[PDB]
Amino acid sequence: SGFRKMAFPSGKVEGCMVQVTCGTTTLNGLWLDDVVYCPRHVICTSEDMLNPNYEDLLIRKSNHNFLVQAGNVQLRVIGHSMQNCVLKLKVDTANPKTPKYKFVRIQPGQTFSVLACYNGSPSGVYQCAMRPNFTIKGSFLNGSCGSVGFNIDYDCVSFCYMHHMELPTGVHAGTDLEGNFYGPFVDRQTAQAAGTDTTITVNVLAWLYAAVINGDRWFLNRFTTTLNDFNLVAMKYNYEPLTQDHVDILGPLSAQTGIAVLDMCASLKELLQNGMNGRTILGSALLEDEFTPFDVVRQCSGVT
Amino acid sequence: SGFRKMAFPSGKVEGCMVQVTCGTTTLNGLWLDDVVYCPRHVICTSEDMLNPNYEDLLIRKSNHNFLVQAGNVQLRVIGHSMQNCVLKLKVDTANPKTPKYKFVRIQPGQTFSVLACYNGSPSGVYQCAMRPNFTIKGSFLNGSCGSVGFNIDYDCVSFCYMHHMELPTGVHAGTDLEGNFYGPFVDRQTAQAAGTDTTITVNVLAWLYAAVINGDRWFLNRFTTTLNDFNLVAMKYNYEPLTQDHVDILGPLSAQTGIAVLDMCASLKELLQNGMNGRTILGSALLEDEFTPFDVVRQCSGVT
Ligand SMILES: *CC(=O)N[C@H](C)c1cccc(Cl)c1
Ligand SMILES: *CC(=O)N[C@H](C)c1cccc(Cl)c1
Repeated sequence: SGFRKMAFPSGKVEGCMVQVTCGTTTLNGLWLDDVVYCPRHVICTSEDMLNPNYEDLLIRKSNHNFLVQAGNVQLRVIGHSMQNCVLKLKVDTANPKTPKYKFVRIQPGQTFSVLACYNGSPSGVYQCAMRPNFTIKGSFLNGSCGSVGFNIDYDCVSFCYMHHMELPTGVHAGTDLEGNFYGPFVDRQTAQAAGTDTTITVNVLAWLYAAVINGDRWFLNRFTTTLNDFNLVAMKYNYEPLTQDHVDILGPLSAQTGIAVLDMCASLKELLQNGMNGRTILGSALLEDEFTPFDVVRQCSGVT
Repeated sequence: SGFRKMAFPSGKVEGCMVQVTCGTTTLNGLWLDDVVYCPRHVICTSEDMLNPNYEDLLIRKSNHNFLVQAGNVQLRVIGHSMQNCVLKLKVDTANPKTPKYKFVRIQPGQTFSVLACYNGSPSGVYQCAMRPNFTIKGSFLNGSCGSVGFNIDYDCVSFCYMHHMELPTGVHAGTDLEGNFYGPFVDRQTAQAAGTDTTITVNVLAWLYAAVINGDRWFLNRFTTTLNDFNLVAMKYNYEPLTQDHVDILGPLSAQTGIAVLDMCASLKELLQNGMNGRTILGSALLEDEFTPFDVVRQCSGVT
């Protein structure tokens, strides 16, 4: 029992983190097999960041200009290519600690673990959600760029996020591992507003089922609702519209707890219309939306 | 920028987790050098748990009764001793992945990272505080026993917690790595209430300095207070009394932010007397007490 904002064990990813220096810019790279993946802005000076031509900037760079250090041993670069907003640096050595891995583009509302790094050294791990507006609310200082997000299915690490920049608003933007930004963002130090962020409705309901399983039930009410009725409320409170797909995905928690999905929606409806009344749910004074239905099942069954 | 409940990278500890089976009981062990540390209740049947004689129960057990498996390779046991509430199993092989490590007893209000394991397999990592009443609010299912808490200073892993049991209230109790329970708890399935838990005042103030650094300042007020005056409020709201030792430890955040400690206390005083007014601080709708002053400095400077 107990429910915690739980990250994946970060070992398999620690063994991949390297330092990439080009000119005077250092940031983090991901060494998998004989390739080091890093943000392409490693090639720029903070001056270039205002409107960089990455084609033109990269032409000035050779394999030998890219200094790749795993701990206290240098990797020899035999190839460099730009893919969207990442550089791939071919090294002559396959990383001996390469885990089973995939590159996956996550959907908004999905969660993943971030291993924050500085100079290719891990400092910490935390669990995130891809916001509906394709930002993440991370903890990322200067030199944190190239830090990756991931999920782990038994032995396989699915890389889903590489950290690129911090918006003026204090939120974080980055790419999948094929260098494609999540959201409308570009690797340039410019005006870039994120859209309206919504709350991830299916995650809040998931987290409400985690509460009931873990003893917190004060918010279970006598009421039910309809998808339609509940979505009028979700609209009013800038919550994602709930679909049958969201209902289907909540079935296991519905079945385990015996509380119909639309009954738990009715619970969420009253919580949104009436607030918490100074109470807490799983030690939170607001509605948590950064646990998926898969995250609640995993943590409420003990999957390693 | 951004502030997150951040765990230590768990790799160094993953490489230590083994499975320990005695009779039909499986739980997690910690393999460091040629010793596997685990909870002594591995030797019991859930029947024994009601009033176990561990001296008597352990006499019936031989080195060969302790089955120790690191992944898919068995460790040969050449010695067994009981120390307080842990067994130490001498194995014939030193763990090749033994990190630099110390055993440390933490003080209440200190934080650490927990690597939750099932059958010696890591499932997740999260950041905890030792509650003033020496409980922790973890996420620990059946078979989670032997899961360890830790801090990491560069390369050195300080082991501070081994998970033993879940109280009837849903909170968690365990030992240091010399097998001494934190709190008045015994490894027996009995009535055991925890004391009054308090809120860790110095941690809340620490977290308020993390807010100001990270942009959230709406709670800075025109007022100051005295240790004495503030402690009358702390009493009323079941907060730890604040000492000069707590003030000294907050100096770096006071200096970095230019906000005197007693001014931030005055901030906390009004927050306690007047609540949040439906607002949030670093995405929390209550006062967080599970970041230390050392935790705020580390995450607000980028220490790996
Ligand atoms: C990680 C980071 O923020 N790197 C530099 C400072 C940066 C600024 C603007 C845009 C981009 Cl992609 C990167
Ligand atoms: C981890 C755990 O809870 N193990 C068993 C179930 C247990 C019950 C009561 C007391 C103790 Cl020490 C352990």
